[PDB]
Amino acid sequence: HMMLVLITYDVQTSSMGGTKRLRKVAKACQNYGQRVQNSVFECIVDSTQLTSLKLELTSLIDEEKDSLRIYRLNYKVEHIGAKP
Amino acid sequence: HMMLVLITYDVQTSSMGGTKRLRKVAKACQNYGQRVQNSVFECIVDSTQLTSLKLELTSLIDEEKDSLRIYRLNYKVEHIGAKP
Repeated sequence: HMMLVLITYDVQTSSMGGTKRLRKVAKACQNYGQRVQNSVFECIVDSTQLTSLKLELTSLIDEEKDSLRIYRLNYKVEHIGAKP
Repeated sequence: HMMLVLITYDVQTSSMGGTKRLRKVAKACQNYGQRVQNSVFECIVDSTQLTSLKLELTSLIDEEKDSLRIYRLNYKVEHIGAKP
């Protein structure tokens, strides 16, 4: 019952506050997984971990300016361009 | 044989060139699907369309500065925060 979960975080980093929110979101997601691009994370989590992480993420983002999408994927992925 | 495909584009928009590359990538992906966040796209494509789109995307990005990931998902997704 472990799941691959993809988290995509849309935040304006032109501001120092949006910069800090990304750093906080990255730190939260990296407890459960990997930062694969600047604001994209791949976490392998069970249901309890996903509930905990979603709750934490909800407290970290600006729900009026940012958005976060969570994709639930026993799971193909291609990478083109620079390695991060 | 239609597939849901998620495309995540990592580009520095602080520069006008990176700004333009995002606009070009968005226009390419929007021929096959939807811009769901600033640099995230959901496209429903067959194999031929995916080959064409991947080839086009390869010509549009800066392969030394940007990165693009392509996730192949008969396919759950949650959205938190602002609606784009």
